Amino acid sequence: MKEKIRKKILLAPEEPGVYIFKNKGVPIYIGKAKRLSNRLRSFLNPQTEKVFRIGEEADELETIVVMNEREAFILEANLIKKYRPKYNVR
Ligand SMILES: [Mn+2]
Ligand SMILES: [Mn+2]
Ligand SMILES: [Mn+2]
Ligand SMILES: [Mn+2]
Ligand SMILES: [Mn+2]
Repeated sequence: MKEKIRKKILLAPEEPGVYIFKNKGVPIYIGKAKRLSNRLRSFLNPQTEKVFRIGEEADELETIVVMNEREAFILEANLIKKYRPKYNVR
């Protein structure tokens, strides 16, 4: 994993949000979290081959802090429909 992505993961807040891994400007995986810190730190010790691939292929990580868990649910669904990222199921 790129050093800049590891740093961004370790700085993420204990707040609800949506996250987007990208390569060359294109989303490759979109997810949501009750706490961005907890879900993003799980990418550091990969429990599945899919989690390993997402963290190695990415050259960028974007995070979006939201108002609450209801906003996280609908924003994540809308962005998956818009971008159809390679590692999200269809
Ligand atoms: Mn590494
Ligand atoms: Mn999801
Ligand atoms: Mn496996
Ligand atoms: Mn980055
Ligand atoms: Mn960007």
